[PDB]
Amino acid sequence: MPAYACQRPTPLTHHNTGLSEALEILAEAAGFEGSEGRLLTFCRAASVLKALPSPVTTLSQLQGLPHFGEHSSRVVQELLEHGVCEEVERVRRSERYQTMKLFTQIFGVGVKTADRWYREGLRTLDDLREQPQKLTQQQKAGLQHHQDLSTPVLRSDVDALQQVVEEAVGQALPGATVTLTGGFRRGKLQGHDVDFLITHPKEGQEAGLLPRVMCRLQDQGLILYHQHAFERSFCIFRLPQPGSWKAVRVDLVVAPVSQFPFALLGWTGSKLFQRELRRFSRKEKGLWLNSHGLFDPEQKTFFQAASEEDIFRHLGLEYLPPEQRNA
DNA sequence: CGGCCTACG
DNA sequence: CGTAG
DNA sequence: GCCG
Ligand SMILES: [Mg+2]
Ligand SMILES: [Mg+2]
Ligand code: NA
Repeated sequence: MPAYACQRPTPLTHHNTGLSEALEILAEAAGFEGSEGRLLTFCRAASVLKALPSPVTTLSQLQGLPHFGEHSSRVVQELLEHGVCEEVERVRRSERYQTMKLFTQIFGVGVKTADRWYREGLRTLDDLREQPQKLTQQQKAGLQHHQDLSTPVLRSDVDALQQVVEEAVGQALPGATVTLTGGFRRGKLQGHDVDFLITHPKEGQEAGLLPRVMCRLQDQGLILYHQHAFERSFCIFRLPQPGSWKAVRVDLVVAPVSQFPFALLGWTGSKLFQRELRRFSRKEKGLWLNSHGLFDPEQKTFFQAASEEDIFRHLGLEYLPPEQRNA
């Protein structure tokens, strides 16, 4: 078992679902308390279990696995012995965890805002609605649409959304392309948001594209909310349903074709996979990775990539297709 | 012990 | 501060 | 919380 998630395939479904989930509760809880280090360790330990070829049945099978120390091993031990881990259940039950989870789910509310509200005594969505002067316009939209946004989107819905985006993009810039990214590109059959990456084969033609796309989608009556030069747009779209519609979170991202492989890689995730990949790049290879490029700080040069395959090769990693990036 | 991804709106 | 993966 |  290699130490970094980007060094091993991680499929979407696996053989340690219950164990990985429990560890992820503790990771999430650590994030709500601002302990990013503990969040990372619990996420990494959970991800290691996702990468295993069969179920963990005995505590000895954790020996030599990276990211399993005293704490994570105890959680697994308790689950193997009793079917439940008391620490995990205490977190699940807790008013702090439940409220921080509820508040951070809201589009426009992060951990810092949620925590402040929690400290002020606020506990429910209706608590927030009663004091609307305290809310940003983004948070107001997040709160209005919370119920719809809490329901996952199906792949058939995504395909319908992609067609409407493609029509707008085609008018905004003929020849521009739209690529589905995020969890759906990793093979997810449903998910809580839809991500699209837009480019054009002629370098430079994409400049100024996103406002033109947004204006056109707005004119079509499809945009329930958006933030407004820019290159990422975090939207709430109107998605058709039988006899009605629902609100769906859609992200639109533009990249020049020279950067497309990097943007595709970054936006395809998973979140942990990409953090791990960037950590690997810098710490093991001395190269700096982001969604625009890969920089050698010694030679002061950027690696030209024509594909995700190029990027894995330049980092000395075996290629993983998107459906094995579910770290 | 230091480090934990790296951006844009 | 929020957002993204 | 764990790695190196
Ligand atoms: Mg997504
Ligand atoms: Mg998204
Ligand atoms: Na949020």
